[PDB]
Amino acid sequence: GGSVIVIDSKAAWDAQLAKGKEEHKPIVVDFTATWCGPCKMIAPLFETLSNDYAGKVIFLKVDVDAVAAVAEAAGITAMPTFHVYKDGVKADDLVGASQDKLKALVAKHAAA
Repeated sequence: GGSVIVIDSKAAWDAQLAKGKEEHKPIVVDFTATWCGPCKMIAPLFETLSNDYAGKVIFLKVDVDAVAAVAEAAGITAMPTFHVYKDGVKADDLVGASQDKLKALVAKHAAA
């Protein structure tokens, strides 16, 4: 929902990472699963933040069931896991469903 872009393939993943690098905009990614309780608790905030920061931060969703190869390359072991990507590469991460920590992560990387 919101301004979150759902990733459906490795090809789409690569293309979004490439666009964030060209646009010089940070990317925040939610690695998630619909069987995971904490994922369901935090997804509304991820969506709201995607609206609030639309234009400053790009928001992607990777369902680990839908794109296991992208989940594997990201080294995920618990969910939700949030990654920040800048200039094509992982810059930061945050594991778990803390609302304050997710807000702080987006603000940190949106201030540039």
